[PDB]
Formats: sequence, structure tokens, C-alpha cells
Amino acid sequence: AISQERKNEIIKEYRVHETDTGSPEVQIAVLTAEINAVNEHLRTHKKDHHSRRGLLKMVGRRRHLLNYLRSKDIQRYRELIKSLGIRR
RNA sequence: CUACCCUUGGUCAGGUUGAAGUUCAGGUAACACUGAAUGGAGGACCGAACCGACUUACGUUGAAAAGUGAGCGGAUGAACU
RNA sequence: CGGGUCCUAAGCUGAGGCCGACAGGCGUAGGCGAUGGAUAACAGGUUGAUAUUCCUGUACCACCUAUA
RNA sequence: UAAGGAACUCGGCAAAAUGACCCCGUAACUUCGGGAGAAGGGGUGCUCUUAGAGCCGCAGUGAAUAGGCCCAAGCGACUGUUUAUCAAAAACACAGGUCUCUGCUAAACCGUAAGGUGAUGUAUAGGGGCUGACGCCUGCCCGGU
RNA sequence: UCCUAAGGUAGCGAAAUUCCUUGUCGGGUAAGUUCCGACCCGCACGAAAGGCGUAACGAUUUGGGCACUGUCUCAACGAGA
RNA sequence: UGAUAUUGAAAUUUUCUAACCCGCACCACUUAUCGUGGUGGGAGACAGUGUCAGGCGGGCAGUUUGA
RNA sequence: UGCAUUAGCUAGUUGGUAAGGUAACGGCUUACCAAGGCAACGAUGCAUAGCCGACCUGAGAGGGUGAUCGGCCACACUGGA
RNA sequence: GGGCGUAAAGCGCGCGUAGGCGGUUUUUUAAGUCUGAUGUGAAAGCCCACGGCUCAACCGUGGAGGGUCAUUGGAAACUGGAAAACUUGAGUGCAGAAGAGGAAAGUGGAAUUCCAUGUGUAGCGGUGAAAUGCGCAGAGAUAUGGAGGAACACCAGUGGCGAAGGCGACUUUCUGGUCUGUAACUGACGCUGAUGUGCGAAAGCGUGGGGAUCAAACAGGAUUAGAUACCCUGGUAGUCCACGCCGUAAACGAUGAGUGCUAAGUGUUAGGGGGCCCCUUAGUGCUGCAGCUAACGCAUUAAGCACUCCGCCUGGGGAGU
RNA sequence: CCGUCGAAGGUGGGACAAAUGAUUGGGGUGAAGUCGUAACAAGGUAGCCGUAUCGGAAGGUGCGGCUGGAUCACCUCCU
RNA sequence: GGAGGUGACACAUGAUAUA
RNA sequence: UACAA
Ligand SMILES: [K+]
Ligand SMILES: [K+]
Ligand SMILES: [K+]
Ligand SMILES: [Mg+2]
Ligand SMILES: [Mg+2]
Ligand SMILES: [Mg+2]
Ligand SMILES: [Mg+2]
Ligand SMILES: [Mg+2]
Ligand SMILES: [Mg+2]
Ligand SMILES: [Mg+2]
Ligand SMILES: [Mg+2]
Ligand SMILES: [Mg+2]
Ligand SMILES: [Mg+2]
Ligand SMILES: [Mg+2]
Ligand SMILES: [Mg+2]
Ligand SMILES: [Mg+2]
Ligand SMILES: [Mg+2]
Ligand SMILES: [Mg+2]
Ligand SMILES: [Mg+2]
Ligand SMILES: [Mg+2]
Ligand SMILES: [Mg+2]
Ligand SMILES: [Mg+2]
Ligand SMILES: [Mg+2]
Ligand SMILES: [Mg+2]
Ligand SMILES: [Mg+2]
Ligand SMILES: [Mg+2]
Ligand SMILES: [Mg+2]
Ligand SMILES: [Mg+2]
Ligand SMILES: [Mg+2]
Ligand SMILES: [Mg+2]
Ligand SMILES: [Mg+2]
Ligand SMILES: [Mg+2]
Ligand SMILES: [Mg+2]
Ligand SMILES: [Mg+2]
Ligand SMILES: [Mg+2]
Ligand SMILES: [Mg+2]
Ligand SMILES: [Mg+2]
Ligand SMILES: [Mg+2]
Ligand SMILES: [Mg+2]
Ligand SMILES: [Mg+2]
Ligand SMILES: [Mg+2]
Ligand SMILES: [Mg+2]
Ligand SMILES: [Mg+2]
Ligand SMILES: [Mg+2]
Ligand SMILES: [Mg+2]
Ligand SMILES: [Mg+2]
Ligand SMILES: [Mg+2]
Ligand SMILES: [Mg+2]
Ligand SMILES: [Mg+2]
Ligand SMILES: [Mg+2]
Ligand SMILES: [Mg+2]
Ligand SMILES: [Mg+2]
Ligand SMILES: [Mg+2]
Ligand SMILES: [Mg+2]
Ligand SMILES: [Mg+2]
Ligand SMILES: [Mg+2]
Ligand SMILES: [Mg+2]
Ligand SMILES: [Mg+2]
Ligand SMILES: [Mg+2]
Ligand SMILES: [Mg+2]
Repeated sequence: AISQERKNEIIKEYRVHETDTGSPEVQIAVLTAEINAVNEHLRTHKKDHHSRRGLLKMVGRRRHLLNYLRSKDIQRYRELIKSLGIRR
């Protein structure tokens, strides 16, 4: 869905420190771009159920990371919520 | 006159109902979906004008060679003129 | 003022033209044809009988002639 | 108009009853729109205070005008149309269905023809036959015509 | 068994079709040749001269009930032409 | 539907063009979706039309359908 | 205690203020204000049932019963004071 | 104090909410847990002891028992609450690799059917045997060309991919997942999953296209005592496409998911490390111990040994009514 | 004496529940009367599952699936 | 040798218990 | 064998 160049752009922007690729903020931001791209694919490929199943897993993984971030530090969580186009 | 049509005009008191859309709100990953408001559709509803003629009474050397009285059907439409 | 001296609709008619025993039928250009388009005046007074028409006051339109 | 209340009659024909506005409340069935004004019930006068307190009559939309309602069955889906002048209907039409003809100077129709309609349209179009919303469906026979 | 091209599927049925006939049974009535629901013995239903149903609609046809009444028992009085 | 006339030219049904036809395009008459001519294109001795013939023909007509 | 083949219930309802009322607190009652309160941890509705010490059974864990004796409640032909 | 491969019993399969459950360590707390104190758990009853009834029933007296009870003082291992660390679980990054995973649009070869043309003549077709059927108006056969729909030989393999249903010509575009290595990173972020929400062979349904082959129904021909069949000749829906619906199958491994542990041998698929072999991951098969099983059998892909969560069963018929 | 609240009663339309109703549907049991012979063997067309359709009936046929299918082949695997 | 994949005319019927 | 037909 997204290139390694676009992924590295997102990692650079949302990392909480240098050499960070595994924080919730980095993962949620990358998952958000991937979810948006597959939604773009599914708008002209409505019958692609198999791809849509993979999108549903990304949405579930993002929601779990968001729940963990919210319960650990709500300040980091609410700043990430506005940065992306995410409600809750 | 009447039937149908052509061209060009005109007319339809007031009430009632509340379609599609839209917006806001919930809701979603994105749609579906839902409520409120808005909106004003319909050979839609009730009912004058108007157009009819279902029932009944009267009239039947008529007021009238087809009518009158009382109700009755349609009444933004395939309307009436 | 309404109509004509303006415009076209349906329709009618139709120089030439096409068709048809005859008589005639159709039709092109064009023409006629309002129920539509265009278009300059109002208020008051007056008679037995007319009135945006007569009369009074105040206008507007088209055309003509002269100064411009 | 006593008492009765459809016993009248082919048939409740005619008449009586209902009726306005405001507020409650409303069934089977349903194509989810409806059915529905379903049904069934409450309130209306006048005066005073700012919803209460009073006043009067037999009666308060005090006159006139203003849906009767319910249950079930046949037919037709529906609005519409018809025998001017004894029939308005279950008849006609209808949206929908199907069959069939028609390649365009189309087929079909009027006309002797010319000229036209079809159509200033072109098979998602035009003419003709039958059926008649919608739902579920539409079996057998091609010997004869 | 005979014959045919083939001998009526689903659904419906005393029906706007049933002659016998007021068929028979049930419901409704005190009493119902009409009505409703069933049966099938369909004189002589039957699938686009469509079959079976169907919410909504009807001055349609048919049966029942409430309200209501001079329709009636059974007529009487009054107003006017 | 056939013959024949309009109706010709070559092969063996095919070909051709020149009669006939075009509710085919452009041009002129001409401010004209008529018409008439001109040029292209299509079609073509077919079609259309005349005469003759056979067939179908309640679409329409005249009649009959006894005592 | 059953039943989800019972999922929505409530509008004095839930809270507040004031007054009234009671032996007493209290929506207990009324007036005004606000829109709360309950529920899948089963609200609500329907059905069933007086509850307990005890009693019967069982190795026990459990299952079954509430006559007699004792505690508590409710009722006194039905309903309202 | 039971089960769910074949006896009744694993939802067809995902995603996921509530809930249940949850890796290592330190500090802290004290709800659960443990341990005393106090109060209370009436009397009668039951049980033990003793006394009175001639005995016994029975009666009486003294004890014991019965709470998930409350209040209060201690303990701190485990469960829970708070705080702080951790990297093994789970994710991310980086480096490789394989794949009929999915959606869309294009290109191609064989064959079937139909159509035309040329040659060419008497049958072709079909069965157990036949007949229906097609054919002298030229079939069938043969050669060439065209139209059209459908499906993709060989490759092809207890091979591969996918949650399952499923996925097989080739090309491009869009896109999902998995595996191996590394140890940058985050630091338990996990597992399961009622309700829910989605996907789901074939048949079937709606609208509209398409229509080669095959083929319910149906017709004819056979067979047969009959033949509403099996066989033959045809043939409609359907089979194909798009968009909706339906939500079911012996949807099967008749075996729910997760995690760990427990002999070996031997094929195969995709990788990695080291010297064709040895080691090692992850799949996919066969054989086979321990163990399990009623037996059959299963056996590191468990039906073994364990913990967590879900679904389901409780004799047969009636009745999945 | 007047008004608000007030049981019972009456009026109305619905909700629910139990009884019964011409006729009607399927089931169980009893007996084997009748018609066939569908399954069990390759049960004489392998059977079963879903679905569709047809038929006196068991059942047939189509499409997909399963082996919980007999007999004989050609291959992978194991011993 | 044993498995797993692959492929490959007609024949109706026979009551109840007790066996 | 006792039955059934
Ligand atoms: K007019
Ligand atoms: K037509
Ligand atoms: K014929
Ligand atoms: Mg007027
Ligand atoms: Mg109307
Ligand atoms: Mg009206
Ligand atoms: Mg009229
Ligand atoms: Mg009148
Ligand atoms: Mg009306
Ligand atoms: Mg003329
Ligand atoms: Mg005058
Ligand atoms: Mg009277
Ligand atoms: Mg009276
Ligand atoms: Mg009365
Ligand atoms: Mg009478
Ligand atoms: Mg009488
Ligand atoms: Mg009347
Ligand atoms: Mg009124
Ligand atoms: Mg009608
Ligand atoms: Mg009408
Ligand atoms: Mg008349
Ligand atoms: Mg009349
Ligand atoms: Mg008709
Ligand atoms: Mg014939
Ligand atoms: Mg008769
Ligand atoms: Mg008929
Ligand atoms: Mg027919
Ligand atoms: Mg017919
Ligand atoms: Mg009809
Ligand atoms: Mg009346
Ligand atoms: Mg008089
Ligand atoms: Mg005649
Ligand atoms: Mg004559
Ligand atoms: Mg005579
Ligand atoms: Mg009781
Ligand atoms: Mg026991
Ligand atoms: Mg057991
Ligand atoms: Mg299990
Ligand atoms: Mg079994
Ligand atoms: Mg089983
Ligand atoms: Mg399973
Ligand atoms: Mg299943
Ligand atoms: Mg004693
Ligand atoms: Mg990579
Ligand atoms: Mg991979
Ligand atoms: Mg899970
Ligand atoms: Mg579930
Ligand atoms: Mg299908
Ligand atoms: Mg066949
Ligand atoms: Mg289809
Ligand atoms: Mg589809
Ligand atoms: Mg199962
Ligand atoms: Mg397991
Ligand atoms: Mg395990
Ligand atoms: Mg083994
Ligand atoms: Mg292995
Ligand atoms: Mg058999
Ligand atoms: Mg068999
Ligand atoms: Mg069959
Ligand atoms: Mg399968």
C-alpha cells in the first residue's frame, strides 16, 4: 500500500526519540497511512474481500495500540489523536 | 350541436397530509444505519367556485322536446374552459 | 380606447411546379390569418339620449417646415 | 308526535342520526405509504382575578352551515372513461406483461396519383394482436387450420 | 380394454359457472330458498378470450350489526302551494 | 407470380454502362427541405409503368338461403 | 423461585426548593423548577410461593418439604374508610 | 465427580465488544487469603453425657454443633490495587525469499457448436440389441474461412496459497497475508470471546445482458408384468457476466482457539548457518515408542501431559416438527 | 350546603390467558390388508449431504460436496 | 507386501411368537 | 409346535 520512502517519512515525523521505530506513536502513524491507502484501494475494488480482511486487522491493531497509549500516558495519546485525523 | 385533434389564451375559496433531497446530532476504518429540524412531492385527502349526473322526490297537454329540490362523484389534473 | 395603414401561430391560399377521364387534388417562393407579440392620455365637468371621443386643465407619439 | 324501534320493504327506499374547532385515544391486515377522521371518549357560554374563583339556563360550535360508523363476501388493482335523452357498471382505458411485424422512400395508415401521417423519429424506435397494478405462477397436444 | 394430436398439472370449486337444488354439514336468527365457512357428486372451473390471491381504492354488487328514526304497528295535528 | 413492351452491350448465372430510377450530395435558377437543369455517387437493363395471364382475396359489393 | 419463545420500564417518575403532614426521616403529599431514575450484574411483565428454626434423604457435597412445636409477617365474607 | 474423531456433543469461517484469564523482578497496600479477640447466631430439635419414667418410646438437665455474620488486633507468600524496573510474549524497524492469496482490465492456443465454400457419395449416429433422430433437396467424412460462448492440455506433485468457502493459460495495474534471518526499537501493548458485525460451495431468487457445451423439467425411442427410472435422440430453466438477495452442505481432519512440555526414523515445500553432507527455522506427508483409547486407532501437524477462554451434549421416536 | 381527592359500578377499544368449533393437517401406536421394492452385498443405477424440480408411493433427475463406496488399473509414500 | 491419489438384456416376492 | 390364510 505504501512505499518504504513514504513509511520512513512517517517514522521520522512521529518518532518519540531518534532511532525509535517501535513506539505506539510510530506504529499508529504508519498503520494510519496503511489503513487510508487500502481504503483508497477498496473504493474502486469494492469486491476485494480478501484485502478488506487485512484492513480490518490493521484497524484492530491500531485500536489496541491506541488503547495501550491512552492507558499509559493520556497526554501523549491526546496529542497523537489530533495529529492524525483520528477520533478516539 | 356533438367526437377527436391543431394553434393560442384563461380559471381552480380554504383546510389537511408530509415523498425525495438537505442540515445538525449520534455512529463507522470507510461506508451502511438511526433521531431531530428543514423541505414541499402526489392522475394525494376534506371541501366552495367550476365540471359532472349516483339516489330520490317533483314534473310527465312541464316553467323545461331531458328540467327542478335535496343529498351525491371529481375538484393541480388522463382537470375545466 | 378596440381593429386597419405593424408582426407572425394553427389553418387557409398559392406565381411557376407535381399529379389526375373531365371536374379537379397537392404544393414552392410568397400571401392571408389573433385567441398571442408590438404600439402615444390622463383627471375633472357636462346632456333627455355620447363621452379616455365633447368641454376644461395638463400631457405624450409620429410626420412636416424654419431657427438651430 | 305517546309506546315501540326496520316488526316496513325486493331492498332501511326516504327520513332520522353524524357533522365545526381543541385535546386525549385508535384494531385486523399491509405493497410499510397506508388502513385513519379507524373506532371510542372528553372541552367549548358569561364575569372577575392572573391556571384559579364565580354567574346563569332544559340546553353554551344555544342560530345557520360542516363525516354516520363497524364486521364480512363477489367483482374490478388504483385516479380516469362510457350508452347527449331509461344502463356509470363487474363494461372501456390504464401502468405492467407477452407475441408479432418493421433496416428506413421502414412496416402500418390516407390518397387514383402527386402529396402526406409514421417522423424532422431509426430496433432502448414505430405499427398491430392478446392480457391487464402487484405477489406466486402460467401444465399437456403441432393430428387439423 | 378402445381411441386419440393429446386426454386437465398447480390452484380453485353448488362458484357472476351447479341442471337436479332450498345439494349436505357447520355458523349467524326464535324462525335464513339469501349470506359466511366447509365437502366435492366440477349437468357444464382451470392457468395471458390468463389461474389463484391480494393492502389500498368504489355514488359497484351482496350478507350482518350499532346508532337512528312516521319505513311500519297506526295514524294524528299544524304551516304553505 | 409469369410473359411481353419500354430494353441495351459482352461472356456463360456473371460482367459492363448508356436508356430507366434515386423522400442521395454539391451548384445555379433563387433570400426556396417544391420543381427544373448541371456535376458526382448509388443502382441498373433490374426496378417502375402499360398490356395480357394464373393465384390469393367477407377487406369490400350484389344477391340467394323452398313449401 | 421459574420463564428472554418476557427487553425495554417509570413522568411523583428521579433530584431540588418551599409549604403541609407524621411518633418519626422521607415524593409521604402538594406547588413550582430541572430531566432525571431503573435494566443484559436481567429491569419490567407473567406465573408460582407466606419466610425461618427446623423436618426427610444423602458418606458428603447436595436434593426435597414447611403438617405438628417455636419466632416473624399477612389476613378475618369482598372492597373502601 | 462426566463428556464432545467414529457412540449425543466443536458454531462453516473471520473480525471484534463486554466479560473471564494473563510473563519476570523490587517497593507498597491490605480487598481476597490466613490467624487471634469480642459480640451475636433464641428456645425446642439433631449428636454426646447424665437423670426420671419397671424397660423403651418419651421426658428433663449439662455440653457440643451450625454464619458466605459483624466489629476489632496481627501476618504478607499467593490473587487483587498503586509505583518502578525488565525483555523472553506480542508488536515495529531493517535484510532476504516463496506463493493457482484477492480485485480490475487486456492478450493468446487447442477443442465443441453453428454458418459459408470446395471435393465427394450413400449412409451417419446410437445401443446389450435397437429404435427415435439427421441424410440423395447432397448428410456424415474431408479442406479452408468466419461467428460466438465457455474452459484453460502439457506443466501438475499426500506440491503451493488462503480464516474458511475456495484459488490453475499468459500480461499489466491495484492490494492482503505468511515464512526466514537480524536484534534498531516499544516495553506485557497478550489469549479467548457471549451479544455483535462480516465472509461464506452449489442450487435458488430479482433486474439486465449473454447463450457455445452440458442439462433439472419436458418430448419422443427403448427396456420392463408395469418403468412416472436407469440407456438412446433432442431439449427449457439453469450452467456464464454485472449488480442485489439468499446464508445453507458429509461447509469433514465428522478433531474450537491459545500456550508450553514429551523417543525415534523417513519423504517433500520455502529459507538460514557450517563443513554433497551436518545443523537449524517454518510448513506438508508416511511409519512408529511412551502415554491415551471401548476398540478402531492417535501419537511433536496428539486423540499424550497440562493451564486459560469460548461453543456444544445428557436415551430413541415425536422433531429440527 | 358547596367543590377537590375517593371504593364499587357503568361505558369503550384493545392486550393477554383457558375452554370449545363443521372441517382440516400431520404424528404415534396396534395389525399386515393392499401396491411396489427405496436402503443394507458393487443391494443389481455406490450411498449419503445441501438445493432445485418431477412423480401413486417408496423415490427419480440436475448442480456442487463427502467417503461414512465395492471391483480392477497407472502413480507418490511406507514397511 | 501394505496404504494414499488417479483412471476404468433381464432376476419381483416370501405372515406371528417361539429357534 | 401353537398359530394365521
Ligand atoms: K385550450
Ligand atoms: K412491439
Ligand atoms: K401446423
Ligand atoms: Mg376570480
Ligand atoms: Mg386528487
Ligand atoms: Mg373533494
Ligand atoms: Mg358525460
Ligand atoms: Mg343538484
Ligand atoms: Mg373520495
Ligand atoms: Mg395549395
Ligand atoms: Mg347611456
Ligand atoms: Mg314516535
Ligand atoms: Mg318518545
Ligand atoms: Mg332504540
Ligand atoms: Mg322484515
Ligand atoms: Mg312483511
Ligand atoms: Mg338513504
Ligand atoms: Mg357546526
Ligand atoms: Mg375500477
Ligand atoms: Mg372512479
Ligand atoms: Mg342514458
Ligand atoms: Mg344514469
Ligand atoms: Mg381483459
Ligand atoms: Mg406437422
Ligand atoms: Mg343445465
Ligand atoms: Mg374461463
Ligand atoms: Mg397456455
Ligand atoms: Mg388462454
Ligand atoms: Mg382478469
Ligand atoms: Mg341510518
Ligand atoms: Mg295552503
Ligand atoms: Mg356480404
Ligand atoms: Mg337489386
Ligand atoms: Mg311455411
Ligand atoms: Mg398462596
Ligand atoms: Mg451420592
Ligand atoms: Mg456419560
Ligand atoms: Mg474439546
Ligand atoms: Mg452416525
Ligand atoms: Mg455423533
Ligand atoms: Mg470446524
Ligand atoms: Mg453446517
Ligand atoms: Mg421412657
Ligand atoms: Mg522484506
Ligand atoms: Mg513470505
Ligand atoms: Mg480472538
Ligand atoms: Mg458468536
Ligand atoms: Mg450459482
Ligand atoms: Mg438425456
Ligand atoms: Mg441468471
Ligand atoms: Mg453474485
Ligand atoms: Mg458438527
Ligand atoms: Mg488444543
Ligand atoms: Mg499442544
Ligand atoms: Mg502412528
Ligand atoms: Mg515437521
Ligand atoms: Mg433396491
Ligand atoms: Mg441402489
Ligand atoms: Mg425424471
Ligand atoms: Mg469441501
